Amino acid sequence: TDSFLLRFLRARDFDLDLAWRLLKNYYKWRAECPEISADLHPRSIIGLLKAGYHGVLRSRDPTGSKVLIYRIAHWDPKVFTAYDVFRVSLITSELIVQEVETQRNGIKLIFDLEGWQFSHAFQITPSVAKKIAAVLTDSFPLKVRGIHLINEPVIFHAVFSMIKPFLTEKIKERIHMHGNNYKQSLLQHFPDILPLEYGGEEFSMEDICQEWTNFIMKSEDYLSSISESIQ
Amino acid sequence: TDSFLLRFLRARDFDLDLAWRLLKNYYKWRAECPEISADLHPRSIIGLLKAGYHGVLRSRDPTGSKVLIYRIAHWDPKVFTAYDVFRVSLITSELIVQEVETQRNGIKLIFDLEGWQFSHAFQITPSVAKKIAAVLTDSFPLKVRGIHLINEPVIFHAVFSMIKPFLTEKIKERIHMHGNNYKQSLLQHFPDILPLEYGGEEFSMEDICQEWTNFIMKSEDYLSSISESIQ
Amino acid sequence: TDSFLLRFLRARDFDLDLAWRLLKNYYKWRAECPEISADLHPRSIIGLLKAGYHGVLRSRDPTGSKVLIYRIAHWDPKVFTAYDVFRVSLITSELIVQEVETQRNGIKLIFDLEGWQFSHAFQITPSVAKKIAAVLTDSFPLKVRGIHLINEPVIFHAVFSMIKPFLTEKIKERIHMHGNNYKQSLLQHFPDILPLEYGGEEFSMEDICQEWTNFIMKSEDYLSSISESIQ
Amino acid sequence: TDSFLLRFLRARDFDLDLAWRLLKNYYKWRAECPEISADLHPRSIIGLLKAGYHGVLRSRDPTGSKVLIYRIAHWDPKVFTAYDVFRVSLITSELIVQEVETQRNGIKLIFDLEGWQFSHAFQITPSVAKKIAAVLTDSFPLKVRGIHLINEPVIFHAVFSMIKPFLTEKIKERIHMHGNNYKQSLLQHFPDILPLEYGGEEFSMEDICQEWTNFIMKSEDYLSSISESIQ
Ligand SMILES: [Cl-]
Ligand SMILES: [Cl-]
Ligand SMILES: [Cl-]
Ligand SMILES: [Cl-]
Ligand SMILES: [Cl-]
Ligand SMILES: [Cl-]
Ligand SMILES: [Cl-]
Ligand SMILES: [Cl-]
Repeated sequence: TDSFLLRFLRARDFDLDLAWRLLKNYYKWRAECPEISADLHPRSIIGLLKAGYHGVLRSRDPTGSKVLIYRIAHWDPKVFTAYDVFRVSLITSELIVQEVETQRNGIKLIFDLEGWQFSHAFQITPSVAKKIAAVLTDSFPLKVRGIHLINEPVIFHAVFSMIKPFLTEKIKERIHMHGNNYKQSLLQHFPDILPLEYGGEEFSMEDICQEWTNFIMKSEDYLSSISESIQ
Repeated sequence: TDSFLLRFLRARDFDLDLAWRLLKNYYKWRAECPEISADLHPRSIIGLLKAGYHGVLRSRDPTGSKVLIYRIAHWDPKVFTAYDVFRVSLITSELIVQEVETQRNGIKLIFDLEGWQFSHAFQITPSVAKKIAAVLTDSFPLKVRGIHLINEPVIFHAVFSMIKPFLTEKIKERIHMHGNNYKQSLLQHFPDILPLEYGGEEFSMEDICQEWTNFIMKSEDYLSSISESIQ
Repeated sequence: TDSFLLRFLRARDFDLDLAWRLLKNYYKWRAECPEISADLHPRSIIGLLKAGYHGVLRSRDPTGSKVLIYRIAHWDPKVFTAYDVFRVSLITSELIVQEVETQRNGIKLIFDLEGWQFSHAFQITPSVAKKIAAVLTDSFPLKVRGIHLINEPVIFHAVFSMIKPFLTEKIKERIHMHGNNYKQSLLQHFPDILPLEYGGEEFSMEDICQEWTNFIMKSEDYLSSISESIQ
Repeated sequence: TDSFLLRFLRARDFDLDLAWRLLKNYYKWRAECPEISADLHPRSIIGLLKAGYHGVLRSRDPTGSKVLIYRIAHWDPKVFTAYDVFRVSLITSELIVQEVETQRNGIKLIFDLEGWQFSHAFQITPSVAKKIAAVLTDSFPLKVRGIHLINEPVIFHAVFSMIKPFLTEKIKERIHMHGNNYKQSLLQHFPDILPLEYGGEEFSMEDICQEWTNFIMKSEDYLSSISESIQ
């Protein structure tokens, strides 16, 4: 059985110095005021999962990366805060990091920003923005190998401009903005695995979201134990 | 009743150091040779108001910013100087800064540059250009949250290139150039509130200009007292 | 009519440098993370007032100081947080600072710590503790001329030890601990003005608390305007 | 299942640097000449346990701290050395550190120094004294939240004066000396949980000692494995 350290080693190519620094930040990144709680039980965000906000593709990309999909239109900012939504990503991340192949080949993100509103942007404070940059760079044992933004409205770059200065050069050149005509370019990066809504052949986003919702609910006891092991 | 200092505090998030520096510049920015007078009575620029050069939307943008509209085609450079036109903005600014919600949520500018001529550019000397940059950055207690240029002719960037080096990074990334196809992108930033000429639903620019002209004329006694309180 | 600056000048013996620094801290002390809101309306803490937690003596001490009394036993930590309780002191402070004689002769505090529990101490985090020290020293335009602790249980000094290192030498030598046998020594500091419960002759704490509760409720519109003038 | 590192992280509020330094000292503190062995089997100190020298309260204090009681009168210095007695505390400590709530809320100590003799003091050499200070400060993953000395004879401070210079400021202000009249003040710190001998209501020290003796004997195999894992 793997140590807790092994996922941090694999995240930094078995460089013990870098893995150690990542481990340090992993334990303190939440503590940055205002803090986000260590609670990882799905009960407070099950509405988000049911709304079809988020899902994970069952198949990997050509490099073996786990592929995550987020749909901002299914996040109601009146009901769920940025911290609720961030907690969903933390829950997903703690689950997929258990896979060794994900530890080795990292992850890729697809953000459908269609329906992004100013109400969404209101949630993204400078404190939240730098927390976003933290988990994307050096505060969580997952290698972000690519970030793909699709259907981005012009009003979004104000939010991105808040996040950008806290991003490393490595992650910045891994961010792709495809616009409303995303299908061809997105298909190039992710052949055979995309859902129907994004140019895929077989599965729909609804099934993908429901499947991941079930997996999260099913893993609620592991999530509770992880929450216990970081406080 | 608010002190005179409160609008400067709100302009700099109640940082007394920064508010103090802003207050210092507010009193000396006009004095930069060649100086612009402290006269704020509308009698010398009523022709500009009647020509429909400028107006303020009655409703705020999604973030609560006051929205100002300028139309360069309605400025006759043969009749009014750059100082006359600048005085119009000063008059408007001293009026809208009285609103606490504007003090908190700042302003956004829409410049219809359709009909911009070389005769307009002739008025924009280096001295005028840096005065423009001064009030936009750190010489007036109003937070410029966005500048939107529409219908910009290619000959305009020479003027913008004069202004740019005196602009901070903050204000530079808040400037948007939409070109002649501005409607969709402008509507994204300003839903429900734009006039008919710019994709809106109800009000026309003429009514908006006339309404603001009336408010300025109505406020002529307050404007005189402000002019007295800065000299 | 006095400026807003005058209360800060009187707080620092008309030293403009010191008054200015106090004014700076007055605007930023709440902002220290985690922040306490600027809300000063009594609606959220009326239960505390009705419980008889706090009251102000109608007569001043021999040096002209306003005298405040707090009773920790009437604070239910299950119902009200430390921030609720702190807000009560802020509300009282913004009201009594309006009196010029209080601006000149400062205030004195009497804390009846009888009934202090660990549940009370649980509310006093390091962040709260340093906020306490801030308003007591150089973040509010009121001169704390004396702090009198009575009926202090032995378990309280742990809390005081949290506050002490953030206290100046001036305020530390103005703190008095009288124990359970407080009457004689307390009477020396405050002749003729104490309530019946603390060795006084005429008024009871209940009447004093009810009288101050009424004054706070009566001043709810001024409190709202103050809250507006600091945000 | 928790790593071995987790108890050190919880001991230093998940500060990886501080937890690492604590882990370093945990492995080397015994090695300080003259060394104390890593033997943790109760067979060599069962006489001490049977003599009623030491026991652990079944209920926690109001802050969730585990409460330990030592009775110096039940230590015969002719039969057991300081190293034997120290080993008893090590055995107890390695057992109670397994509880997560103890890892989070630390421990508190009650030392009944009634019957302290010069024969006891003879055992406390400078080397022993600094070993005492080591485990109390930064050499064992248990947070000492309070040390309560009761019935201390005047001849004891000579011993305490040997220990004091090696103690941090944090632990020094957590040491309480109650004297022979300890009951009221001790009851304040530890309501509802004290034994009959110290003002409690239900349980006697004899039962408490016997209960902890049984738990130690019952845990003899875990104690052997721990001894194996540090050499
Ligand atoms: Cl939270
Ligand atoms: Cl845009
Ligand atoms: Cl002029
Ligand atoms: Cl060109
Ligand atoms: Cl609050
Ligand atoms: Cl005590
Ligand atoms: Cl030995
Ligand atoms: Cl003596």
